[PDB]
Amino acid sequence: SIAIISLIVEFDIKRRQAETLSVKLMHRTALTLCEKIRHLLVQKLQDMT
RNA sequence: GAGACUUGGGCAAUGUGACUGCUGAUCAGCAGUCACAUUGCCCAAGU
Repeated sequence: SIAIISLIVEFDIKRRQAETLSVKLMHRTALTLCEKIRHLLVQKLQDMT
């Protein structure tokens, strides 16, 4: 969970500094899937929590 | 001697007025110097 949180900011900064529209979109998809992975992880953590 | 009057040498201040000089800080413009950040490229290694 902590590593995926770090990946959130890494993808955020790479998307912010990216220029090509294709690269922008690819970074956005990577960040979205990073959020989904985080959500599955934390939802599994919290139902047990 | 008593004195009045004037220029002096001044001693004082109560005013009041104006002049001159300097320091410091702030801002703006310009010039230059320190470090730091970002996107790259390439190389050196070790397993």
